[PDB]
Amino acid sequence: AKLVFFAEAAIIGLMV
Amino acid sequence: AKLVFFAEAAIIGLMV
Amino acid sequence: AKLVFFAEAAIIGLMV
Amino acid sequence: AKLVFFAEAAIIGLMV
Amino acid sequence: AKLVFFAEAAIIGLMV
Amino acid sequence: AKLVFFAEAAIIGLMV
Repeated sequence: AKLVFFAEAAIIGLMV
Repeated sequence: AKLVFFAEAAIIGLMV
Repeated sequence: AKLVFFAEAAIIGLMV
Repeated sequence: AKLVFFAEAAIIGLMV
Repeated sequence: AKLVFFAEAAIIGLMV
Repeated sequence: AKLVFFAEAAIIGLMV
């Protein structure tokens, strides 16, 4: 899957 | 701060 | 270069 | 925000 | 799991 | 080499 990163603090990597 | 990473999928980076 | 990430687990970041 | 990573060493993650 | 990152170029994140 | 990440914004990954 592709990994998409967000900064929300924490970093969240979510997948496709 | 340092980022500590975990995978559970979601990747989560938490700050120290 | 840009880093493109995938998860297969191993996370793999490839350079563009 | 979304996070974009670059490599040129050291990695840099920039927020969008 | 903990995620451990390596630069080998590519970035490889390996898990515990 | 191992990669360590820091956050202070922007993320920096430094090689060991």
